[PDB]
Amino acid sequence: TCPFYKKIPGTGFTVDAFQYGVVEGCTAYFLTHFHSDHYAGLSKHFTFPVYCSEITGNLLKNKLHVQEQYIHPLPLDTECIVNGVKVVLLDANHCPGAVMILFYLPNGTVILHTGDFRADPSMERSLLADQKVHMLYLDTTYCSPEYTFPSQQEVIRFAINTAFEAVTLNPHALVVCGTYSIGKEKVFLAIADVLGSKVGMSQEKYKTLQCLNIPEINSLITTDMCSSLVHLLPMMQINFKGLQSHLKKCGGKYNQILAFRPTGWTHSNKFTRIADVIPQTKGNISIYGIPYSEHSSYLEMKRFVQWLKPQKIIPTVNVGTWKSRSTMEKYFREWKLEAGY
Ligand code: NI
Repeated sequence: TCPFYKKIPGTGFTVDAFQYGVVEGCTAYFLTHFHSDHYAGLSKHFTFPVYCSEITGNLLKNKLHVQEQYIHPLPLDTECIVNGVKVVLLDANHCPGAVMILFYLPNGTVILHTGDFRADPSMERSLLADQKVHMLYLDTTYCSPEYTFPSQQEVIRFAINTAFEAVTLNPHALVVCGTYSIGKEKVFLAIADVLGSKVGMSQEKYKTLQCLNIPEINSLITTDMCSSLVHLLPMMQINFKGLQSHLKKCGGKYNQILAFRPTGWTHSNKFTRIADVIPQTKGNISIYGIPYSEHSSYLEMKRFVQWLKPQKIIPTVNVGTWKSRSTMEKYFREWKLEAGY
């Protein structure tokens, strides 16, 4: 049974609610982004209208085989009427194709559902600027002040400089980057660009990337592993055993691996600056954990909400424990008292 925080009151709509069977009263199912926790339940047999971004709709059709007649893609930043209700999709600054959804209820209530997002000051000059929001359904993944991490730009600077130094010292080193979902593509694309290489990967991952509308992508990626000095592997293979095994397969072309694991936050963020990050090393293999986040830091989240001044907040993440829920509610009240809304 569908939980309350996936329902939009006053509508026939649900958000990210595909694992509950047929939802009573639901006339349109929205999907914010193509991550498995959110699409869980969709397949080629789904027969209700799905509303999403163009990029999400490419992935639904090609990766999950959802039939075309049930996929309803909407442009961003454009007022659309769905089953008699005005909606807008906004870029979420998450993974490719990820959206926030603004709903203009028939009774005058306005609701913003963030999906998963990385709040940014640029959102303060979207179509959000123009009107009041009564209810915010908020991605609270990192809703506690211990959650700090650098900008995506600083993390990419570190990765580029690290890779370029290593391969210039040793032209026989291979770079490997871990992946398990869409998102974080800048990591491997920026490293391949500095090295003058295409990124090599499996057929299944190439197929996923070809759905994402990235400009000039055919210039940047390939399935011919032999031609590439940046390879993508499943995240689970990014360990000393899995990398050793991969290096065997490269036919003596390489004698060193430098590997990257983009994570979210890890506790080593509470002590170590990005500039100071060091790898784990065993012989001719080194692995860097880099804190590349596609969710809001605590401070980014707080700035967004204090700017928006919603009347009520409904968290969508960390909702299963009383301790988490009480922590989040305490920070929402601090923010409201400090800003005066
Ligand atoms: Ni996500």
